[PDB]
Amino acid sequence: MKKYVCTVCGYEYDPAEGDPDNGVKPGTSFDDLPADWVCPVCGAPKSEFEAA
Ligand SMILES: [Fe+3]
Repeated sequence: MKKYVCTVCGYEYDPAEGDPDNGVKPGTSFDDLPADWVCPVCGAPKSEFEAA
């Protein structure tokens, strides 16, 4: 349930919440996001998130 933060915009990916409108149900770990997922607030890539 390790949260990750976007280092562009500060958005926090929270595995307990997922990202439904991008097809990520609640409970999905950050490491299991789809290869094409990007930060939903700013568009940044997953390579620019850090553990939070
Ligand atoms: Fe972002």
